[PDB]
Amino acid sequence: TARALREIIRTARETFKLRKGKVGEPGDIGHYAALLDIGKKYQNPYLAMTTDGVGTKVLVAEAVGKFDTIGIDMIAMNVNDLLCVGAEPLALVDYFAVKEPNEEVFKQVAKGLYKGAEEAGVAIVGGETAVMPDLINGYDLAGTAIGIVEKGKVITGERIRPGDSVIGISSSGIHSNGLTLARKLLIPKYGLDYEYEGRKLWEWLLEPTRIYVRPILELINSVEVHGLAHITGGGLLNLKRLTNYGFELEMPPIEGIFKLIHENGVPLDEMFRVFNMGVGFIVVVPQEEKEEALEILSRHYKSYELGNVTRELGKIKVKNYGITL
Amino acid sequence: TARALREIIRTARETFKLRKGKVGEPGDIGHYAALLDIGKKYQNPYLAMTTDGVGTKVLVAEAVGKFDTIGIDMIAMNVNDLLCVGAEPLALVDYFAVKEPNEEVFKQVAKGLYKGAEEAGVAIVGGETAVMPDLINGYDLAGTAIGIVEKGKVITGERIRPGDSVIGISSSGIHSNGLTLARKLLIPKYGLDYEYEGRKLWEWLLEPTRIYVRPILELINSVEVHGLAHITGGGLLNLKRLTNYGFELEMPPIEGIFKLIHENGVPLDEMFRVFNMGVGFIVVVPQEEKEEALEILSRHYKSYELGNVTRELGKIKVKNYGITL
Repeated sequence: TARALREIIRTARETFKLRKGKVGEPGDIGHYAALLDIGKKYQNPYLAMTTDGVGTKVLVAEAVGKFDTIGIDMIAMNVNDLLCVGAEPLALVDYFAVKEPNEEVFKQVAKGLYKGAEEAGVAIVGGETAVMPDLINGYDLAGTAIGIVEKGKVITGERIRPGDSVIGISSSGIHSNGLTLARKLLIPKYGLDYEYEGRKLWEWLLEPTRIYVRPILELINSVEVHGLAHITGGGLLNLKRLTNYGFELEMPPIEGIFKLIHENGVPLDEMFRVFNMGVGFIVVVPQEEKEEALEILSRHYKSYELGNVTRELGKIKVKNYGITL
Repeated sequence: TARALREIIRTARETFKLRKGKVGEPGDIGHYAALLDIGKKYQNPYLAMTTDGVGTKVLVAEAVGKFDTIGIDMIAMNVNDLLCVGAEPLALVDYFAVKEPNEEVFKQVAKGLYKGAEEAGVAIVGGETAVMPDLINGYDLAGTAIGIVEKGKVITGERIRPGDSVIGISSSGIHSNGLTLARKLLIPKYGLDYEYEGRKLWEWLLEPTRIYVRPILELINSVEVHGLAHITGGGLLNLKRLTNYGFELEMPPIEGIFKLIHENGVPLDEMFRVFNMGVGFIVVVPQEEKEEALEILSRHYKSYELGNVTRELGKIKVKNYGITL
């Protein structure tokens, strides 16, 4: 157990230098709890806290025997959520509930934790490993991330108004939602090795979740932002968390694993409420800032002018697919 | 799933008044992340973060169908850990991984979460519920607690010196560690209804973990404290996390569930490395403060003068049981 944990512990320590000299630097003293130096850079700060797991994507990792990217998924889900209040991610703790202390599994998990932490700019400051074979049939990974945002700079969605521009940033793929549906629909029929548009089914299902920290932090530092939505459970329904105004959108072509799922009988109205459908993060900006917002985001990832916020209330119209959510 | 989650969300919203006006008050704005007001009460603050779970105690809860105390266990484990750096607990998020969105189970879990939050003085500000029947055989409950400690007031263990007094605070019972051993040893032999000293075996195994926030916060604000150890996994071995110095201890009588376990053949040296054996929390203070520390702690719970820190580096001698760990 401790021997398996050594790989995670040593990797976590290597991420401390990501917050060296910055807000959130780990104190690295004492025991039982991690310490983060809040500092005085932020005059009147709010602390932002999120909690997110990977989901049954970890069952795909276990099936194929490739565990070196689920740490990226866990970190991505948490830090991408933190962005949605306008916070800069600082640090993360992991909850790792496992059926056995398999040292090879833990070593691989640590590799992805390090890569995800590097990309998100966060230190992994502690966590808990619970070996519970009676309770866990596999390797469950979740976490809690902490960020910081100035009072007065919190982005809630309250400033969203009709006419605002809606911009989508491409996902890397399926990310970490809808895997239960995808696993049940596709794996018995096709097999994990099935080749679809140049990639095996398991590669489509295990593609690591994209991390949006760098584009979004650059965006909020450069333009006024009215809303930020990480596209997770519920798909486009997450936009309704930001505002009661409506949306009229043109969504990107249905491609990759989403096309295969649709071709296996899942209707589009359901797909847009389950899968990210190619858009992993959506920003809402005053229409005056649309061009500059799209240019900042496009420097990092393929991004899309999706549409507008509408005076019509509550509805999400995906116009090029004839769908209303 | 939304029906079942409503039970916990409603209860968590009711805990917000526990931090109303105090440091750590939650903000009623935003989504995706919880927001905590750090305030001006602290001049140079460290943010303290812990992650801890209930363990397979939740399998006893599921066996008997009584879930309204495992939330106390989860909150207690986290806030008791936070105390060990000298931090005042502020807020908590829960990670709830379940085999199904059972509304009666969630309703019961919420009751214990509320009771634990009230006893610990923390707000429950968010969390994740993950419905994953292929991965979770039961209802797994864990969480992360956040607290605050002034930079100069961190209790590190660095100040522990030979001659320091070692004081134990009684546990409420088995707490949340050693349940795998207790379940495997006792349940098939005796049955959950087996009556021992007036309590059924499941009542012994499910007894909620004690919360030490009140005595420890009073202690640190009154006397010089050199070390604080919540007795969790590893039992007395947790004392070795605080210092390289040794310990000479007299442990309390073996009673209750620990006596039944001992009489079923578990050796005492193993027992002191697995179970809390009646001592849930240990403090280390200068010898001159021993009587004051005992008086403060004894206002709240039965407490023990256990012994002294020794120059015998790295050893824990339990001399009244002839044991060295």
